[PDB]
Amino acid sequence: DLPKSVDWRKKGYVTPVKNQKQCGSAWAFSATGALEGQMFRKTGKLVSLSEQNLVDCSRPQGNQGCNGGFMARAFQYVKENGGLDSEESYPYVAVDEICKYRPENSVAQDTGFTVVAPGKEKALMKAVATVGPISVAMDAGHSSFQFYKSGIYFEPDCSSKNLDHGVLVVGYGFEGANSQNSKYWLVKNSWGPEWGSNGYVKIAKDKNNHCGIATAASYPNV
Amino acid sequence: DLPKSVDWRKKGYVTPVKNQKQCGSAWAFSATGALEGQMFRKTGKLVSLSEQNLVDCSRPQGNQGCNGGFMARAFQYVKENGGLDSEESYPYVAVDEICKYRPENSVAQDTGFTVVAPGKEKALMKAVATVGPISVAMDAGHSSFQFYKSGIYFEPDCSSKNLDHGVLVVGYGFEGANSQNSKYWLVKNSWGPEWGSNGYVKIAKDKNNHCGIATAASYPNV
Ligand SMILES: [Cl-]
Ligand SMILES: [Cl-]
Repeated sequence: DLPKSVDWRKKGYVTPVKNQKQCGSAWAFSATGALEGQMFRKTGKLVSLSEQNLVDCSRPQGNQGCNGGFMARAFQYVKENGGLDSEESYPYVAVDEICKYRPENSVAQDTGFTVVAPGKEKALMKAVATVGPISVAMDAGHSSFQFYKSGIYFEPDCSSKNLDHGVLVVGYGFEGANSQNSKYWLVKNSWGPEWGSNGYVKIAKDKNNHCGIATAASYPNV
Repeated sequence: DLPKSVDWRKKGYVTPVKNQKQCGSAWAFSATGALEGQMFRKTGKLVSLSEQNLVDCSRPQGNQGCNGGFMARAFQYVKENGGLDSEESYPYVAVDEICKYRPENSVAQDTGFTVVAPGKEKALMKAVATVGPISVAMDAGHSSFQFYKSGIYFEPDCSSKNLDHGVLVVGYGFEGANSQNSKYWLVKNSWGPEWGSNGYVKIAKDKNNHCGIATAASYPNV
């Protein structure tokens, strides 16, 4: 069956933590983080991808740059657009700018995306175990999240339905010796390495889809 | 000529913070951290390596498993053995066990190791700026280290000669406005994320080889 724990950062699928700064673009960081892992699975090369390309160019697909967006609409843009530029060639400035997509600088493609069944944490565990990092949405609107530092995050006021922040599940695990209790999702944030635990947070797992991590998960098909 | 600050975590050289638990294997975590950084430099792939393989198998080279050892004897074993297994293939259980090395699971190799000039922090600063993370030993035998939480660690009773703990220097920097004062070494520990500053500590730099950080530094040759 599935592994008791998974951590794709230990296999080379994940880039160093980034910082979206004062721009509502976490959906773009979540999408590039999922496509970075799928392109690494496919080619063996880890290449940081451009959030700014997504902020500036995916309005036609329904995103609104620094005003918000959705990872599935980003993967739809990369498919429709035929590519996505590297972080190095199309740098992040955290403000809406003119679309400067350059095909010659493209280092990634996708044909669409796969959705995890909504609200199903075991479907998400299977996707994380067999595919690589997965884009998810969560309810991050709490000071307990803003000031998180360590341990398993559990917020009684969390919603599993009304979400406001895109993040990336890079694995799952458990504390202690028993693999079926005190479980958690390993989640990469885009608030810089200085936030949380080196930029990451353990979110309580199999506790009624806490903070909505399994409500709107998806990954690009490469 | 040398950079005023360096942080290899930003360039993809460093795996997540690990936890040796109740086993005197810090020398093994220091060694795998250095070899993870040199293999990434060589291949572009960051892959977690097996501390358990070093604990269980390097007795011939003079290591003593959970009862202590040396990063240099670890690099010697990888050279004599012709390989070192991935953590994924050879998981860590924090106890001394029978060697289970399998060459088919090897993901790393080295031809020996290089020693930094002893006691010379400027030689250590140069190796850190030009090679990547460096294995070092330090005097961690004070309660102030066990309870460290943030800031620049300075322990008046520290020794630079009698060292008892292997750690990994991943960079260096300074607090405040100018580069010449309040300098520190950026150190990755192996006591899990919950210890210290999310598993890391800043040790005073250019304060007379504080805690012995430059006394016994080295890195594998890949
Ligand atoms: Cl979405
Ligand atoms: Cl040593």
